[PDB]
Amino acid sequence: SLPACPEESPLLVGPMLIEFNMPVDLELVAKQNPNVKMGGRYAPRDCVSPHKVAIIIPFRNRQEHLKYWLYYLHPVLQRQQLDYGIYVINQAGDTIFNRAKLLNVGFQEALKDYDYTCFVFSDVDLIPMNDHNAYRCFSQPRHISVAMDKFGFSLPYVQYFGGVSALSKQQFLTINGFPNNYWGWGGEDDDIFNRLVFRGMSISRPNAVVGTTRHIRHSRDKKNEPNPQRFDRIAHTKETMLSDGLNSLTYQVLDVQRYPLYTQITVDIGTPS
Ligand SMILES: CC(=O)N[C@H]1[C@H](O[C@H]2[C@H](O)[C@H](O)[C@@H](O[C@@H]3[C@H](O)[C@H](O)O[C@H](CO)[C@H]3O)O[C@@H]2CO)O[C@H](CO)[C@@H](O)[C@@H]1O
Ligand SMILES: NCCCCCCOP(=O)(O)OP(=O)(O)OC[C@H]1O[C@@H](n2ccc(=O)[nH]c2=O)[C@H](O)[C@@H]1O
Ligand SMILES: [Mn+2]
Repeated sequence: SLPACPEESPLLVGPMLIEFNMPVDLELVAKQNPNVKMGGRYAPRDCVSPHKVAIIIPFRNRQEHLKYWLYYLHPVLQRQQLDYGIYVINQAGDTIFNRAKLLNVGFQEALKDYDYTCFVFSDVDLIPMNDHNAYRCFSQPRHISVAMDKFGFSLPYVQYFGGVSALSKQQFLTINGFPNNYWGWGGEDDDIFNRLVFRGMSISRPNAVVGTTRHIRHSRDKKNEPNPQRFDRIAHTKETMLSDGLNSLTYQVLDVQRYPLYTQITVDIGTPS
């Protein structure tokens, strides 16, 4: 009986003030967001959203950043009238980090909860400054964090696709998901850009003002050192994407926690093979 939500949300306020100098209390955030259900799930009560979005955050030892992320994003996602869920994919252990593999885990596991048809992949330390920057999918892969303060409010290079992006379920499946072998920092986002291009797609982006994004300044994490093989790997994406991705993925979930503001999947994704 509920009608469809309007194509563009009438609730948006646009430019917002973002700051990271204050403490955040998630119990309070939960109180400020009474309509967000257990596990960090929300859908509008007055209309049906065509956007069924699973937001996937690759993660390890970034609780402080995550608190700010939840504090700022939950209000924004609800104003965008999305039927969404938050998933923090926590890498078990203390061996070399694997951002893209965790993102694949997020895609596969979120699908076990609900019929999501859109996936937003977001680093934990990126906060949008304008709610007109849609956290949902488009006819083409969508690059969301286009004008980050750390890059001088512009793209670092025109083919940059890192930070925050959204791929529909079909777009993601079409590229066999993300690569599983980019251990350590760098290149996996360039590999993903290549995958999309090699499958006939092009990147969709909001304008630079609407796409303004803040990065929470932080120091280098241990166990995610720049991958020396990254330059060689992105040069062979066309060939490697055929057999490295969703169709070559295995992992072992160790724990699933449903917190009020998000679902945390702690997973063992192993080490290089
Ligand atoms: C493959 C890779 O590392 N991609 C990351 C991307 O890398 C940029 C880098 O930020 C900068 O734009 C430039 O850096 C040169 C590169 O490291 C080369 O090998 O050595 C010279 C020595 O002077 C560097 O200046 O080009 C890289 C390749 O496009 O940066 C983005 C944003 O941080 C990462 O998301 C991406 O993974
Ligand atoms: N001068 C200090 C510059 C710090 C350089 C470190 C590289 O920074 P960035 O390119 O922002 O990458 P990053 O934030 O370390 O990694 C991207 C994303 O991986 C996740 N991530 C990475 C490493 C880690 O230990 N834990 C974690 O959760 C997190 O969602 C993060 O936002
Ligand atoms: Mn960062």
